[PDB]
Amino acid sequence: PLLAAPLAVGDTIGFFSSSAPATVTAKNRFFRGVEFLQRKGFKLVSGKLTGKTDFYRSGTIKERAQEFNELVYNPDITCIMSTIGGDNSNSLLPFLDYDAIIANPKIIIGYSDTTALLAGIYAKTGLITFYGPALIPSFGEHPPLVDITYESFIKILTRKQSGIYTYTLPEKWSDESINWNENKILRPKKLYKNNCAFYGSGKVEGRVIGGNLNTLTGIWGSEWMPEIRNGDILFIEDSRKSIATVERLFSMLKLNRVFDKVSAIILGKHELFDCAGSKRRPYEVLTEVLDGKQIPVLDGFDCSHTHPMLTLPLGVKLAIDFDNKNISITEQYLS
Amino acid sequence: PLLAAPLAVGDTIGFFSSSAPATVTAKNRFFRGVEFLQRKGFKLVSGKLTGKTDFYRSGTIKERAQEFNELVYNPDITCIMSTIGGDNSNSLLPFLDYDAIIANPKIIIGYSDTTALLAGIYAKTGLITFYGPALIPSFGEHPPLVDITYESFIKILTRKQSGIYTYTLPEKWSDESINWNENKILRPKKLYKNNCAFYGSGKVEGRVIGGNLNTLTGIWGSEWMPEIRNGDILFIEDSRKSIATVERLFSMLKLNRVFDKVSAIILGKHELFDCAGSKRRPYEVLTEVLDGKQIPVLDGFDCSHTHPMLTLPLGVKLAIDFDNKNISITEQYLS
Ligand SMILES: Nc1ncnc2c1ncn2[C@@H]1O[C@H](COS(=O)(=O)NC(=O)[C@@H](N)CCC(=O)O)[C@@H](O)[C@H]1O
Ligand SMILES: Nc1ncnc2c1ncn2[C@@H]1O[C@H](COS(=O)(=O)NC(=O)[C@@H](N)CCC(=O)O)[C@@H](O)[C@H]1O
Repeated sequence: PLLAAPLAVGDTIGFFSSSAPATVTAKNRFFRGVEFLQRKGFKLVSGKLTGKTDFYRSGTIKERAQEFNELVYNPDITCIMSTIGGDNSNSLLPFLDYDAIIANPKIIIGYSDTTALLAGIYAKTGLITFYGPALIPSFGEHPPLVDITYESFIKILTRKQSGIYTYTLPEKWSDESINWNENKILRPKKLYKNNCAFYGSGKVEGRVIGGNLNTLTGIWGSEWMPEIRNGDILFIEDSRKSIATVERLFSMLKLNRVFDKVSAIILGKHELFDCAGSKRRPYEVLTEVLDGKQIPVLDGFDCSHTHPMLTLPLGVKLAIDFDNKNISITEQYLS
Repeated sequence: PLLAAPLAVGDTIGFFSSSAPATVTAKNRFFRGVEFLQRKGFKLVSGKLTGKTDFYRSGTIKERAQEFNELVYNPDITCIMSTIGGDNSNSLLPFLDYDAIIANPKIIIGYSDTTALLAGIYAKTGLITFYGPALIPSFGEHPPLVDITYESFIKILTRKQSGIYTYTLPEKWSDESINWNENKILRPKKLYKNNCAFYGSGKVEGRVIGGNLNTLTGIWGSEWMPEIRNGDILFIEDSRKSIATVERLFSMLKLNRVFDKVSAIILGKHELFDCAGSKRRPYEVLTEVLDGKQIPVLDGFDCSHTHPMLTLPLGVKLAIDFDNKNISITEQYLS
């Protein structure tokens, strides 16, 4: 695969708004995120649509593609980071400068709607992109959880590429929709013990593919959707969905023969899942959809909309040890 | 194509709940729909999940598939009608008895989420199915709008298959979210003049394909999504969506090269579209996404979630005369 240069303390991070104009609509949280990374020693380059609004989005399709492309053209930038997701990143895909991405590989990082770009860029270029922090939701998070997010971010992107990397498990996590865009917290978030579960036995090693599942529907069937292959590990997460929507998306995967191919599934923790009073969890819904197909599942990986968030390279081999309850990166993902 | 026998007054209609359990949650409107069709002279057979609830759905995936299949097996049933949509019809697709459908073709009719079934059945069998009335939302509607819906339903399904059929445009329509499941009415719905627009010139004739666009994402890429071919007329409608979602869905189509194949697009009236203050309509968003592609568009066809609703056969040729501002069925769609 195509690999970007690793991150280092003091590097320049460029940010872009490929969908929701949250540098305006969540300006306080944005400023907190900016200050957080600056105090860590990073230099920041603001994308050209920072501070702009086109109602539900940061700008036109072409304006947003231009914003992203301009960061790719900047030789000083090591990391290109999403400000926030939304709904509309998939629009940009016909207009991204893929040749420039290949010529100037950089760390591309974000999550949620930005999945369209992460997956699309990988499909077109083979570049290993990252499911991880977006500036506003991830680094604008109040302490204590932001520190754990940062620890993963800096560890994954700066570590020496020697031997496997085994993930730490966050001690506590939260998904509460509070403390969003103000100077002070209203009150501390509920801190849940980590209830991540490893359903299965032995070790499964394979290329990880996926991201935000709802977002994948916007690129599905196109040349920008990476082909899922035999032996892949499917990584999927969703946010604030009804159980009805979760069944729909799982069945979509079933119909597409995804569950005939993959050797394991990683479910990211689902932020504020709405069970409609059924008290069922997404894993139970997946089990029904699977219809007896035995696939080992890591249920509740901390790489999703919940806090804290781990950083995950997409398109490289992972090993999930279901016996020892851990997950590792086993393939080089940066230069 | 595989063609069902035409409907006749006095025939038996079977109904099924492939997703939301609205025979329970909208019981008053359900009873109104039942009484409406019975008064017209139709006999009704209730699917086995009528009156059942599994929280967000009528029952398990397999039970819902069985409910539908049992109606196919009933020799007295000439029309199989959805009670209502939801989110979860796509789950049923691996379990529908397609061979039984081929062996005894019937009129299959519904809309919204039921698109998954209409499209899936067409993909597997070539049966001409119908985008049209569901028992609860369509026939549980209060007069006067229900009468116009019924007029189309009965005309399309009972008429002699000789010569083209040209649609009659409803004089007035509504999308107002009142008088749903209430026993009585305080006032009639606000009525709007029909603002259907024909953007283009000349005449376009091609096979119509599509349905509820959001629902199509649940079957996309699979063997149950009928292939869109050169010359097709794309029919798409959505309900209660944000402009953000609408851009995402239009861009999905663009990425899939759909706009390189279609001869025209029909946009169904979008029930309670949320423009996010932009004052933009779906057509304007489509125009941006198209990026200069000169595809003629029928904007605001009355075959969607708005009232009244016309009945449309899927998978047969239509002719849209953009100069004379009309739309016709030009291919035999019942035996
Ligand atoms: N006013 C508010 N109050 C408190 N939390 C808020 C918020 N606005 C955004 N958030 C939180 O910010 C996180 C990231 O938002 S985000 O990136 O735009 N999300 C997305 O793109 C995905 N929701 C799109 C995919 C989908 O679900 O269909 C989400 O986890 C979301 O919970
Ligand atoms: N409580 C309520 N008050 C007033 N109206 C209500 C209602 N519950 C349902 N409705 C109306 O019923 C109509 C049909 O509903 S329905 O078939 O389940 N819809 C669907 O399946 C599609 N919404 C799913 C596709 C999608 O948009 O993602 C929709 O037009 C909807 O407006």
